[PDB]
Amino acid sequence: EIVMTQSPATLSLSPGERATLSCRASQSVSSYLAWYQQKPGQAPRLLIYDASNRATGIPARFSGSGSGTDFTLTISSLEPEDFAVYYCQQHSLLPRTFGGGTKVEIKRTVAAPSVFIFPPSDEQLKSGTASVVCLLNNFYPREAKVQWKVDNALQSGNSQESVTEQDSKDSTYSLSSTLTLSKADYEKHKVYACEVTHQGLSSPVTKSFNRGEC
Amino acid sequence: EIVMTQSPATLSLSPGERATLSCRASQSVSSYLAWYQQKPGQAPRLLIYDASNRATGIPARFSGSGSGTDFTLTISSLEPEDFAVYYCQQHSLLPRTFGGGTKVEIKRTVAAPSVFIFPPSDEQLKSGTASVVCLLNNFYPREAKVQWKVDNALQSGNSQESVTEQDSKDSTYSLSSTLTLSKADYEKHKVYACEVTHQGLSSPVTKSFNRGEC
Repeated sequence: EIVMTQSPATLSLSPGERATLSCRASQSVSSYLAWYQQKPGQAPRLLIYDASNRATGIPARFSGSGSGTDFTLTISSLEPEDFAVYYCQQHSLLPRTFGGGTKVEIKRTVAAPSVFIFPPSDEQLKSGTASVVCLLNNFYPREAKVQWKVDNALQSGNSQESVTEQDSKDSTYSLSSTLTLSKADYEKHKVYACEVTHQGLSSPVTKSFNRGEC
Repeated sequence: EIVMTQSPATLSLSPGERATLSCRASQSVSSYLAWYQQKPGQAPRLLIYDASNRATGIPARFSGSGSGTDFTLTISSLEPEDFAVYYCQQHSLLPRTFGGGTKVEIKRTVAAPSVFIFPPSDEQLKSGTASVVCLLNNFYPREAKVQWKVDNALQSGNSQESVTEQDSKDSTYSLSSTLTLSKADYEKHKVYACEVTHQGLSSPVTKSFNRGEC
């Protein structure tokens, strides 16, 4: 059970020069591991098969080194179709541990989320529930906060968030914490504010409404 | 202190024939009392000075009889300018008791109030109070009810009503119970219904809204 530690946790790079990646082993694998291309929603694909040697139709730019503890994966000529979660994985020891995950993002600039809270529908009040949805939209990076305020009461646990993938078009993100409440706790209050703290935001943006306003 | 009891309390007559009125004494006044024409918002005017004899410019139609306990006042040729509160008043005994009041209305037909509840303003919520105003409008007669419902709670005492005079034009009426509440008791509820029961109404009409709807 040799722990494989990938030294870049994630990476963001606007498409360009060498974007070399790293994975370390807990022991001496000695050039007996492989590199992988798990694309989002896809089957993984072999990049490097034994610490180098550029497996079977890999285009021009995906060398790597190692031998035998801390291994490298050189993304030299970035080619932005290659934005995928990458994986070192030892093989010549059982059981066969994978790496951690090497989500390669894009580094445009830090942008502000266009924050949009949404009341639950009256159809949801016909369902006897209430889910307040606070948008974040068209921003960078994912490093955000949502602090729900229920007549200005800092609440969580009733709220499930939702992270879009990074867009191919504008490299942005979109969040939605979903403050799912009962209808009874919904009727107890009106001021439903959503304190959103993001780096592109200068302030913790509190997007609010009143129960029955919109 | 001879009690003067006017036998018609009020009267309603679409303009026409003899509209004779009555007042009774507790003792024998013996033709020593007078008839009066307190118009709305006006000074009273003498109609008959001693049980008959048609005082000093009274037009053609305002005779009366008596002598000496139960006296009459004949409005024979109605002339609808004469719609005023009328008064017997003894004089030849001290103290000089008046009658009860003889509001002469018009008898068009029984009509239904056009009922319109009104939320308090948010400016009233800026004042820290709340007064819910439920209209009645363009009806006949004044015999109406208002039953306030605060998330359907039959309330009163927080409500002051307001009776228009009978119109010269369409002989109608208009009411407004004013459910004056605190802002705190206002915020406790939404369903602000106004059960209006009138004769022109076939049903007890409950005009409602929700706090924050309109």
